[PDB]
Amino acid sequence: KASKFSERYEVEYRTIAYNYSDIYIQFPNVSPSGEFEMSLENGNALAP
Amino acid sequence: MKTVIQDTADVYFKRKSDGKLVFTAEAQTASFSQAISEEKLRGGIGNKPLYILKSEKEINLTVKNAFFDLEWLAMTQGETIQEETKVKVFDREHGKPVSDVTFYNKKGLTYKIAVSTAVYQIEKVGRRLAIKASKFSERYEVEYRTIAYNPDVYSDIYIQFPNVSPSGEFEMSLENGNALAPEIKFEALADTDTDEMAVVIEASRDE
Amino acid sequence: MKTVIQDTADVYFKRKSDGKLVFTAEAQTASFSQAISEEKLRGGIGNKPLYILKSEKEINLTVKNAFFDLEWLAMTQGETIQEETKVKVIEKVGRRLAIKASKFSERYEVEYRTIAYNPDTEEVYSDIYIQFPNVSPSGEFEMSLENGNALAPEIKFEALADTDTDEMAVVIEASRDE
Amino acid sequence: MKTVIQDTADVYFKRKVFTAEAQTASFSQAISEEKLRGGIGNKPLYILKSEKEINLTVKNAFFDLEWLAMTQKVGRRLAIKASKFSERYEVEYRTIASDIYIQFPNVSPSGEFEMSLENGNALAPEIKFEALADTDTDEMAVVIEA
Amino acid sequence: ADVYFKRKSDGKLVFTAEAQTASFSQAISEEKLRGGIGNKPLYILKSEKEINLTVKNAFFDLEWLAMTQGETIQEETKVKVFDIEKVGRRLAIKASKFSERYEVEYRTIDIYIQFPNVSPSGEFEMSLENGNALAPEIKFEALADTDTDEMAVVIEA
Amino acid sequence: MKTVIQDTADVYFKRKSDGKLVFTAEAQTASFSQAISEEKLRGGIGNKPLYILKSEKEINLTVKNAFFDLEWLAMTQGETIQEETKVKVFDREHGLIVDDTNKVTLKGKPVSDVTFYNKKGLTYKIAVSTDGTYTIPTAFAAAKDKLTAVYQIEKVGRRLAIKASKFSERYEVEYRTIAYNPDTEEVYSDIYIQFPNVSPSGEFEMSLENGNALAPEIKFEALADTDTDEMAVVIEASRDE
Amino acid sequence: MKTVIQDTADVYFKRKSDGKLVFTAEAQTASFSQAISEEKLRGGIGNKPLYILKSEKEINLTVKNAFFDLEWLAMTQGETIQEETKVKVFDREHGLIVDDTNKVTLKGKPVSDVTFYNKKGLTYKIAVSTDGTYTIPTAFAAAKDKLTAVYQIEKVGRRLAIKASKFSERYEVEYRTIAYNPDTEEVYSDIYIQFPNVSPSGEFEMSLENGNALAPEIKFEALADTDTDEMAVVIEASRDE
Amino acid sequence: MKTVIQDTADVYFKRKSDGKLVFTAEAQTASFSQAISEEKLRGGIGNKPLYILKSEKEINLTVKNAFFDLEWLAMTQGETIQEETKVKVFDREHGLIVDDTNKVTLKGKPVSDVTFYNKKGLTYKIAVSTDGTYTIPTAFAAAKDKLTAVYQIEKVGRRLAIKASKFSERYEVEYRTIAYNPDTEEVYSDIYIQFPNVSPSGEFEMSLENGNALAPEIKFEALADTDTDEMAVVIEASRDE
Amino acid sequence: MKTVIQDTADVYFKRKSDGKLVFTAEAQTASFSQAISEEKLRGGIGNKPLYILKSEKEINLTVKNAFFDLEWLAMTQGETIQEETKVKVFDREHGLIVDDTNKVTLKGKPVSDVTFYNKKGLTYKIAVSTDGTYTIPTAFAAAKDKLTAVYQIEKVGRRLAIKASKFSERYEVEYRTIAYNPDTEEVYSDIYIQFPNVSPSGEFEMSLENGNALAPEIKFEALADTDTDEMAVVIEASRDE
Amino acid sequence: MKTVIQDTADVYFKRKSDGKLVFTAEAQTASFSQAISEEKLRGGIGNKPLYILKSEKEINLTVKNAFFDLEWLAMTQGETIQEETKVKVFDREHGLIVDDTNKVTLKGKPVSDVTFYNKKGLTYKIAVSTDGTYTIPTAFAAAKDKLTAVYQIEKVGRRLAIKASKFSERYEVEYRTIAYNPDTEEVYSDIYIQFPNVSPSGEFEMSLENGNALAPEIKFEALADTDTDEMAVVIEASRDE
Repeated sequence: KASKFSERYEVEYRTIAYNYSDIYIQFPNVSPSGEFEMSLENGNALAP
Repeated sequence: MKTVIQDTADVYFKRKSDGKLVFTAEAQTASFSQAISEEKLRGGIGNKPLYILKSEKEINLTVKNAFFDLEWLAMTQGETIQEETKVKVFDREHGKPVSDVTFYNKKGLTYKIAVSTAVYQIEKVGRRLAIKASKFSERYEVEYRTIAYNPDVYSDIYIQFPNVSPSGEFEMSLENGNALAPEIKFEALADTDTDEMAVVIEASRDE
Repeated sequence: MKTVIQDTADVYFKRKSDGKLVFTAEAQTASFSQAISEEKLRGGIGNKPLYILKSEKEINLTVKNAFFDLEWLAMTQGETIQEETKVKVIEKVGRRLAIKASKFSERYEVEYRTIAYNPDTEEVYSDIYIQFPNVSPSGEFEMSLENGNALAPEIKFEALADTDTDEMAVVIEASRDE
Repeated sequence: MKTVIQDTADVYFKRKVFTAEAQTASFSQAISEEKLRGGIGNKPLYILKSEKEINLTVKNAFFDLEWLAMTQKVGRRLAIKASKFSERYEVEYRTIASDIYIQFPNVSPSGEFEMSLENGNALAPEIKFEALADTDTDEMAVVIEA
Repeated sequence: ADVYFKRKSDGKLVFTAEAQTASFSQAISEEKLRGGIGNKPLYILKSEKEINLTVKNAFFDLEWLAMTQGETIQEETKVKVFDIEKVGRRLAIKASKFSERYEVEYRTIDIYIQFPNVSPSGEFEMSLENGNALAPEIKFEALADTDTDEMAVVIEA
Repeated sequence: MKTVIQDTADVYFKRKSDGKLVFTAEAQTASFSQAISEEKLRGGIGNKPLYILKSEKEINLTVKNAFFDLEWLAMTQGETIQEETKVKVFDREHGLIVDDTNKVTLKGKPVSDVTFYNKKGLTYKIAVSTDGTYTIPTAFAAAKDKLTAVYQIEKVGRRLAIKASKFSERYEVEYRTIAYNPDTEEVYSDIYIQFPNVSPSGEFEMSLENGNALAPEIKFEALADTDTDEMAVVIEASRDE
Repeated sequence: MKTVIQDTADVYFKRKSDGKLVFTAEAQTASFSQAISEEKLRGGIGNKPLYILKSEKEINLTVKNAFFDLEWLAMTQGETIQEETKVKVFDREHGLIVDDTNKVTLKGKPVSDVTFYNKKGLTYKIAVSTDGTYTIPTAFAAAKDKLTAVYQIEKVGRRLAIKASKFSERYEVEYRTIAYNPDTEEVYSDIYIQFPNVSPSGEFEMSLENGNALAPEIKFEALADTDTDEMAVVIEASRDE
Repeated sequence: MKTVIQDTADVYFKRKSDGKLVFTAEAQTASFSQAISEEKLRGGIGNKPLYILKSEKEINLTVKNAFFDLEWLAMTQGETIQEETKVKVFDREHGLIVDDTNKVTLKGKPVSDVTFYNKKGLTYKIAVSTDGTYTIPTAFAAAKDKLTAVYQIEKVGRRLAIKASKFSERYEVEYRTIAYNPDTEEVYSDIYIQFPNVSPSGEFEMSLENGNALAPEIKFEALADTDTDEMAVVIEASRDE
Repeated sequence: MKTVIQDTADVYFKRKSDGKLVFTAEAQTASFSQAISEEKLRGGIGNKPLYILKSEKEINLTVKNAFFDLEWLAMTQGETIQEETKVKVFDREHGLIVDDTNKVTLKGKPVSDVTFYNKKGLTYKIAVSTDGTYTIPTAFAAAKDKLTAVYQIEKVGRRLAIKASKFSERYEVEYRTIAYNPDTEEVYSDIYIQFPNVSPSGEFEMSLENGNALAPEIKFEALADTDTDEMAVVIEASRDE
Repeated sequence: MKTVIQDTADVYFKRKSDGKLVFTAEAQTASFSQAISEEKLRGGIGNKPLYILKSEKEINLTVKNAFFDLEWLAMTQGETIQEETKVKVFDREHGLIVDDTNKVTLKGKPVSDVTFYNKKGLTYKIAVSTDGTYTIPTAFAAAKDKLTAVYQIEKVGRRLAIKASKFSERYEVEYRTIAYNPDTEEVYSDIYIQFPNVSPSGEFEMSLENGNALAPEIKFEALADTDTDEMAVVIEASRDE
């Protein structure tokens, strides 16, 4: 559908110690931007 | 659950003016580029507030074929092929008067020959297409087809593009048989019935 | 018929004023592109569309050569060519040229050559020749000479329909070599 | 006619200097244009005349004080304070191929230069200075061959 | 090269480490004027003449990246962890208090580049995947000292 | 309530002498302007105004449509449309080749005269020939020379004659537009503007240029109603019906 | 120290007839201008200016909001707003199919004649029928054809009338804008501009075609105050008091 | 029938004196405007019944073409364009070097006094001598210095001037454009706009600015025909004949 | 000597009565103009005589600024600045207490707080409501809508008044700009403009748009000197001497 | 023959007083406009327009150059220019530091007065001294404070003044532009336009704006010559000839 959306989301990623205490990355309110690209290939893996 | 696609997508083009469904596709790659355009009205006072306005979405497609045929240029601007029509040609000789034969006087200068390396004309008639600056569009329909192999086949996906409007962007390089891979450009608009431009359909082999 | 065709091209240049047929040899790479313009009327209730108003059809020419030739920059800017001229280099005498603020005051013709085979038997099939109407110079030349790398001169061009036959391009699939 | 290069272009400077060996030398030209709108579409072409922009990209085999200062403990006294680009000069080229000589009358030394301080690689990226037309002969660039 | 920073507001010697790449690419924001006879070009002008600095390192420090954003380091702070609570060092992100001024000097092997009155910038970029390889990059802006009106000098020892 | 509009104005035209309701089209752009003028009387010391006034009001109406209609053009003046009638219009011929017999063949129907123009701008005139072939002196052009011709061709079609002597009748104009709420993003109301007893005024201008439409305009003069003494009415509706 | 202002001013009008302090809305622009009129006096040889009787110092007002409101036009012309007024307005119906019996049904409630148009164009006025089904002439169109209906229906809403009389109400305009200190980056002062004894003149103008900068324009005129003789006044208000 | 048009229009001019139907040109922009005036009779307690009266309808013509034509200049100043005349025109000689003897020569052939401008900038007047070379004082400029010289040279070309003599003769103008079908887009009907009597009017504005064409503008004024008493004629017809 | 200028020029102001040197500042625009008028046709066979009257030659000044200065508008309208003067202003508040109590307790200043507002389309007018920290205003229920409030605030600061007080101050204006040699890219000369015996005008136009700079604008007129009969002087010199 | 131009012509001026020639330099934009008066003849039954009558042509001039100097600034004000004259100009001094002895040293040559401004904005007036040491008041400034000074200085240069009475002289104007071939784009011809017996008019306007040149424009007025009844001639060349 064309737009017709106002739903919010939350994201949370993480990494590890390349400085005992890993960098846990919390995120506040995240609004989708509407940029989804999934290109087909001719012998490569499909990643959304 | 889990699918991976590593094969080209087959397409079928049907003309919505005479019922001509053509181009059973054996392609090599496909394109799906899309974009969205929006506008916003500014506020006042201090830190300007926000007011929403109209927004639009755009979809762009490009089909690359293994083979090359004159129809790939004909369908961009709908014009009948002038098959068995007279042509005007002149090519080197490393038809004398029908070619306006020119002389080569070596070095870098030369002069003309009275019409009674040179240039001669072939006469094979054959197919001919003359491009004119008077053409708008021809109604078509686009439906994709891609089989998803299960990393465990898992599904067969067909992408339909109803209400597609032609938009021609063409570049050519045609000299000898190495690789051409013709490129096409095609635009779509919203449907008048269901207001849809593209759909993704998953399936299964156990049905 | 259905075949793949792409290689180096042979392109002539025909001047309208005099019988000039320069560049009767091979070129490094010759190709051209086509892009049509968009247009929309819009209006009425809200911003609904009413008409399309089809628009122009542009053609751009790309030509490259494996080497540098004096005539290419002689015809990108149509300046008069002089010989046996004393100039400061010490002093040397020879072919002289210069670029002024008003030049390329000429029109030319463009033709293409092709020798292609069938995609299965790999024997010559036809010579699809591309003919062009009167073309106008578009001088955007880029050169890069550092140390024995390459020359690859580049010349742009512009063209459109002719006065009476009003054709902006000619494509012909003929010369069946059988 | 048939030409080939197996050398490196040489650049000469004469203040209105630099008789040495360079590393890279290139330049580009671009002219803007607008399309005249004719009756019923566009039949009358009339490619309009506009600016003939010429830009230079020159870099020597090494980085020195004066080559960088061209754009604008005591030790060597060089610094940048304000507009100091103007220094009347002349550019002459030398490229045997018949030897190809290129000159740019009425140079206006300018510059928007880049640099980098890395863990290696090279130095002195390039010099990008501009030129203008002459008052008398209205010449901006000349190509000389012999 | 080796870079070290000093604060004019308070006496401290920090940032003393080995960097990977450094650049102070500038911008002139030039505009080209017109002398009209066949619209010939004449007397291009420049307006800004402003310099932007770049510096990067292959390590991450809690004190690092705290100059681009305005917030002090908080330690022994109670935070929520989703798998509980954890007590220790922490950092927040804000968009105010752009008032600190630093000093920039690069140890190049000897060319000394003195950069007085450098203004901090909040622009930073990263390119990392899962599992490490952060390598932060720091961007800085330079301003004239306004005493002798020097924003960029080049000195060789 | 503070409301924002987002659309054009619908135009309805009605003529007072009959019950016709032509031009129910959606139009493209509508606008109207109002100005106030008055005069006062002077007096004695200081040239202070005497505060005796003569005030009058007038309102101008402007509309714009993206389309063209013949009756829309005829709306301005007090004249009717004339149906299919024989008329005379000019025509041109291009790409004419003269044979070795200094003659040219014509594929048209000249009624008055045929004149030939050459590449050098020379002009030649000759009467219409029954057989369609014309004699050209060799001085004007030699054999195998390109030529062009211009003549007049009779045509049949509906006719309009703009007159500077006839003007009458009275009209009434109504407006319609949608109003958008700034919070719920929905049409809260709709606004109509009425101009009873509006006199048509002749100020017509259309531009025929290369590209883009013509957008013809018509101006109007509004007079107060003889009964209610009104020229305009502004009514705000609501979605409570 | 000095300051620079980039923000607009909150606009207030208070009626002078009664204690009506209203229009507490935010606009998108505001301005006022001051000009003088010179008459001079011819002198002679060419040094004409000798003595000038300069007078009539006047100040104009301008303000344009980013919202439309039926309340923000009554100051232009002295009148009230009539609510729940039964008014007749036009309407258009589309997609009206005709059966084989050449009849068309209507879902609306017409109060006058109904005009039907065929594919190309034709006027068919018919008196209102209570059944809602109207016969269609054979010459009008054939069966299985789409038609359109236009007629008039009553409506209820807030109606306001405009005349040329009763222009006596006076107002008081007060501005409010914030001043930014040039070298500390916070607010410094609040600037208020007041125009006592301002007379609203009528220069109404609007162009309703889309949502592109509606800007309802209201123009005012300042006049002499009785007991103070001060046309305008500006106030500097620092934030430290 | 209801259509949408956009195009240019070929415009023809035919002098009333002779049969000069020349200028079958392809212009760039053409337009015409019409306006009317009212001389109504209003008053106070008497004279109120105004008895509506119509007069003063004028036709204006605007023709814009993207090309330049000398006979278009001859169009509105009625005057025969004499060819092969002798006219002296100014010219500048640039890049002159001075020898040690301080005697410079000129490539051109001056007919008036020669003026040399140096780097500093001074004005010097000298006579014309048959030797082809001229001296220069040392104080004016030192040896081996560049000089600029300016002088007039007699040249041959066509001549036309503007005198204190107005226009001449009336002309026949006519427009010709096309119409596009709404849903089956194609050239539907040619539109012919005729004028029975028009007169030239002198209003010229050419800004010969580099990078753009001068785009000449010519304004015509129409008038009533003695027999038919017509302002303009509008022709439209489809292509089924 | 030939040169080009591309930048601004500082403005120097001095008073004739006393010796202040106010406004040694900079701006973005500072222009001055000469006005010439008259000239007649005086025809006869359409010929043109001398076409002059040779009088007037007025000089007008126009100076803007990049900052807002109270002394600047005080200077163009010479008056007295009232330091530490009480004034009245309006204010608003948005949200203090839940409205399901019919109890509102406004805070900050209680002087002349009246005329509350409804939240959709009405006027929640409390009429007079002045009371000591009142917490019981009833009016209408309006349970839980927004609240809304309008205040009147007394504050102190600078005060300026505008009136016809017959300004008669005389001034001196000096300019200073930098030239540029079109050959060596250096400032060749410094140009100064002298405007002795200049008086201020009464033109004051400014606007408060959404986002911009104020750029205040006042005009000055230069009168001929009583001794030298000069009003505009151009002086420039190079920095080589 | 059929051609257009897209280039700005060059300008040449000749003083008609005795022999002088002026402004042989390139310009950026040139223009000229031709206009005539308009009347109309009326009569007959029905007030039909029976004839068109208009005369008294007048032609204006316009030229724009991308360069500025006083030599052509004296074009509108024809007078001699005096060189090397003693004038008084202002000076701005910054970076003044006061020692611990509460005294400030001066660098410069003041002529009339020295004024001090503190950092906060307050202004101090002190008498002009010879040594350059000034005892600043303690309240105005203390030890180790940044000060600034402004004082008039003397300079020698070329000055130009505007007299109260006006003065103008007849001049000659010449244009020079080249035409382009219709199809092969060669320079077909050159175009020159001569305006004998013309005089300038005073409407100068220089905008001292930032970021770009002011591009001075000079306004001239054409006049009919009394010798052979002509005042505007345009000449085209022939590159073949």
